[PDB]
Amino acid sequence: SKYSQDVLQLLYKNKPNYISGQSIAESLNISRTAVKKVIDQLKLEGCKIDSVNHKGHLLQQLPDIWYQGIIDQYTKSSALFDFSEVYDSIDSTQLAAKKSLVGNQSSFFILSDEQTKGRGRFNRHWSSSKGQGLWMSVVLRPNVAFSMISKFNLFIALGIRDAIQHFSQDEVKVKWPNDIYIDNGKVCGFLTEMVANNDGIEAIICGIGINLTQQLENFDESIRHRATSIQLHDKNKLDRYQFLERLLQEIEKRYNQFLTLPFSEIREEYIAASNIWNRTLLFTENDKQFKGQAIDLDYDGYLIVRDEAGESHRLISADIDF
Amino acid sequence: SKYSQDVLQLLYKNKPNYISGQSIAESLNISRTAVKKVIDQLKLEGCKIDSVNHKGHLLQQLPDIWYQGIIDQYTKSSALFDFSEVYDSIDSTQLAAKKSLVGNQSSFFILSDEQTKGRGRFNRHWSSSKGQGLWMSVVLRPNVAFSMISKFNLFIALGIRDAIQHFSQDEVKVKWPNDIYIDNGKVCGFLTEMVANNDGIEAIICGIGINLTQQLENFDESIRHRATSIQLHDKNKLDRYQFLERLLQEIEKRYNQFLTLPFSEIREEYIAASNIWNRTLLFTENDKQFKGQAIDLDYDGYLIVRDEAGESHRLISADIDF
Ligand SMILES: CC1(C)O[C@@H]2[C@H](O1)[C@@H](Cn1cc(CCCCC[C@@H]3SC[C@@H]4NC(=O)N[C@@H]43)nn1)O[C@H]2n1cnc2c(N)ncnc21
Ligand SMILES: CC1(C)O[C@@H]2[C@H](O1)[C@@H](Cn1cc(CCCCC[C@@H]3SC[C@@H]4NC(=O)N[C@@H]43)nn1)O[C@H]2n1cnc2c(N)ncnc21
Repeated sequence: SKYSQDVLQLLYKNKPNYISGQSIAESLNISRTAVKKVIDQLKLEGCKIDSVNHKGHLLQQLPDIWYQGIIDQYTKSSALFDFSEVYDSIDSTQLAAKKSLVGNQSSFFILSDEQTKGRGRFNRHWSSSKGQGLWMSVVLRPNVAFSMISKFNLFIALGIRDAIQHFSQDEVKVKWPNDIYIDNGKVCGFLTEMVANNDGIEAIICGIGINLTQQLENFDESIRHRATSIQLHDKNKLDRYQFLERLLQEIEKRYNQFLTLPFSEIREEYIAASNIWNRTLLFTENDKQFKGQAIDLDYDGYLIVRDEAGESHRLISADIDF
Repeated sequence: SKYSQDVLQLLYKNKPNYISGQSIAESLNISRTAVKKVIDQLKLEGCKIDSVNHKGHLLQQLPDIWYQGIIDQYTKSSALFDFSEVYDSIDSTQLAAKKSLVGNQSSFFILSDEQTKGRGRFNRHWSSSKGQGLWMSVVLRPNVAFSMISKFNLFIALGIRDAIQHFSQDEVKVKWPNDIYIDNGKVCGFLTEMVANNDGIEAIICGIGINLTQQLENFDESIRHRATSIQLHDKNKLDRYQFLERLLQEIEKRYNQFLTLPFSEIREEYIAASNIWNRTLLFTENDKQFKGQAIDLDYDGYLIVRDEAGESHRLISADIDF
């Protein structure tokens, strides 16, 4: 109902204590019996709320659905982010962010449980299953020249990798410049875009898709052999909210480093986290394709590639298959 | 009415011949007497339409108002532009374009007779009086790296300058990298922004404001001594549509050169059109300000400045006062 979110928010705010129907009823100035029905509704949706006579209700576990009410709590207590928008289903969080950023200087993120028209790089299809991953776009407002986009994209990589890492028992790796892998599985794709002019960046929009809970069974058959979810490498249930909390924390951390450090400072780390070394890489550039090795990431984020013909290239970007 | 535009369009399409009320009435399948009223309306709005018994109506001269109906004709017959949007008044054509470009690959422009929140560079106020200038934003779709924005901005300068030139008896000059002057008067401001990522440009949005018909009397008093309209340097009435036609033609011309030439090819021309030479220039950069001379524009669009302290700078952009 009109108050589902408000109740949820109250439940979350009051953890680890119980609050009474009465008490919520007074908060929202609605009837006790309306609260009982809104709670029955949340339980039905898959909220695990323990209800005890006299004591009240304790939110124990949220389902794999994003609730604005709860996310409102993450923006309230955050320094970086002014607000968020949360959807059950949308064409793409990236389109939404590009639209919402116009005309303001807010920093915000957009979450949606599903995307019907999720796109990655080169307008390639990104699979966004209802309930199974974090499909998000982050808009930030770094006061910097437009050529700093590349640098943004390297720092953020490590933010995302650290967040996924905390939750997988297996080894998590960055595939420069835009993917996160767990062994052979792509567990995350991200894409950093900007609105900018000669004088600087108007906004960074970083779209980030991370598979949380798919079983291989759930991945379209063409991608199954190279995809993975965070769940498939975690012994415990993966809690999307718990993960979202770590992710925002690392995004913020790397954003501050982005703002205050040159790339050289994280280069080694980025290196030791990358999974593109000692192996043949396939490169696409328009029509052409060629094989190559990654020799090094220079102090400026460019990949140094020695191609199959023996020639060296220094690239700011590429699409690499393995 | 519902059909104002349709009638206007028909009037325009049929020039230099007359068409009858009857004939329009059949085109739109509406009544003759409705046509007579829609025509009376257009006349009232300031359309100069000659009406002769038996013969019909001839559109002779449009007022200083943009009509979608007529602009629809400019996009129909154009190779570059998929559509346009036309408004009487809007916050900013630039905000509108940034919003309309999301989710498609259309090329289009937006015209509005007035802007209530017109912005230039650094979010500085741009004065957009109803009826007095061309306030436009152009969205194009060049398939190129994001660093090519600067180059875009130089080519387009010359497009705009050539279009204004054709109409002023006086000498029209580019003030690198974003202004067009007639002697001491800023006659146009433009601003080239982009949506882009590491892989390239998603869209160029070029906002372009050109003063057409202000008398000095009409300019807010702070800018009066350094502003000007195209009218104030044209012996003939300045026809906004006639000008819009030249402007689109030159935008297209320079866009094709942008796509196919390096900067070196237009450099000399850009040079001989620039008005920043042999004079002291004031530069702002964040907090700092300093004086300097423009020595040269290198083959890559960067300004070579020797500052007042004798030091050389190579800049991709700057804000210069005189
Ligand atoms: C043949 C292969 C290897 O299989 C596909 C495809 O090639 C490749 C195409 N591509 C371009 C990019 C760049 C990163 C995109 C970020 C998406 C986020 S979601 C929130 C935000 N909203 C939005 O619209 N976009 C962002 N990544 N992938 O990915 C694989 N692929 C597609 N879906 C998935 C998936 N769910 N999991 C793993 N791999 C996938
Ligand atoms: C003190 C001084 C010198 O007086 C002001 C101010 O400093 C300076 C501030 N600025 C930043 C930029 C960059 C170019 C802007 C392009 C506008 C187009 S309109 C269609 C599109 N929609 C949109 O929102 N923007 C674009 N130019 N000027 O301009 C002067 N100024 C303001 N208005 C005018 C004017 N009408 N005519 C001449 N000078 C003006």
